[PDB]
This record gives sequence, C-alpha cells and structure tokens, in this order.
Amino acid sequence: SFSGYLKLTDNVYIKNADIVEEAKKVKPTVVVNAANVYLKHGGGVAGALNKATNNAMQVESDDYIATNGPLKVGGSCVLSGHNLAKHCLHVVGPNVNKGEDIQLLKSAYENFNQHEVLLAPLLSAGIFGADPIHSLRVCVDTVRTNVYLAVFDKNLYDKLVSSF
Ligand SMILES: O=C(O)C[C@@H](NC(=O)c1ccc2[nH]ccc2n1)c1ccc(Br)cc1
Repeated sequence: SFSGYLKLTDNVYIKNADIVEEAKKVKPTVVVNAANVYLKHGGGVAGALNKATNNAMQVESDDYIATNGPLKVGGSCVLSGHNLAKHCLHVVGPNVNKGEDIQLLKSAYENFNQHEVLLAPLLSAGIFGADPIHSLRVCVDTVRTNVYLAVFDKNLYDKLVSSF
C-alpha cells in the first residue's frame, strides 16, 4: 500500500511526504515515532503524530512512563498506533542539541530490525540536531527490514537523493 517511493537500496525507500499524512493514508502495521526518553511528544514528528491522535498517544505514553520509567537513548518501545497505524514504535535517537552521543544512532536504527516493514522518519534529524545525510547512511547500513522513509522537507529530500 506504500506508493510513490523512490528505491534507494534493496530494503530502503524514500519519499517527500508528511509522515502523519502518509500514516493516515496507508494505515501501516508500524509507524516510527522520533521519541525522547520521556515520551513527551511536544514538537517535531512526535508532536505532529500525537496531535493527529487527538493526544491519545500522549495519554498512553504517560501511563507507560509511570509504569516503566524512561527509555534509554538508542532504545524503543512498542505502543498503540491509534488512528495512524496498528502499532507505533517509539524510537529514541540521540539529540545532539541536548549533548547526546551520535554513536547511539546506529543502536536506535537497530530497533527497526524487529519489524518486517515500517513507515519512519530519519532519526536524530530536524530538532534533534544531527546531519540528516549521516542519518540516512546509518539507516541504509543498519536496517535490514523494509523501511519506507518519509522526509517532510522538500529541499532536504532533494539533497538526500542527489547526494546518496
Ligand atoms: O525533513 C525531514 O523529514 C527531517 C525533518 N524533520 C522534522 O524536523 C519534522 C518536524 C515536524 C514534522 N511533522 C511531520 C514530520 C516532521 N518532521 C527536518 C525538517 C526541516 C529541516 Br530544514 C530539516 C529537517
């Protein structure tokens, strides 16, 4: 049901699209959220996915944190996808703006290997402060399952394809 993606490798595909709109259209088995360790979905991809769920993602996430405590940087948890997907895989890439180790980006993408197919954003990109060209390279060199990357910014999308 994914359509219009450009094939980068055997298993990695990419499209200039809003991941919220893509999830509403496709209703994938798994949508990846660019989460923080507290599952506080304020802004970026997380704020946008949460708003699309009418804040149900944040209510579920606060119950998960109250029970389990925070995730690790490089870690993940599987929660409901609400109206966007069957499941949401909340993955914590390092936030370089907040001082986290960029080597944890490969650990973050390893979480995707537990799922056969995913709709995802580039981890640690945008407000997380990392170089998106580097994030795409770690993605293609780490993930073995089928990943459909949605890149919101048109100019970044064009740069990512032309420099790949
Ligand atoms: O373009 C990408 O997908 C990376 C992107 N991410 C966001 O910050 C980002 C933020 C909010 C969003 N809502 C749905 C999606 C989404 N994404 C980013 C945007 C612009 C620049 Br300039 C650099 C990076």
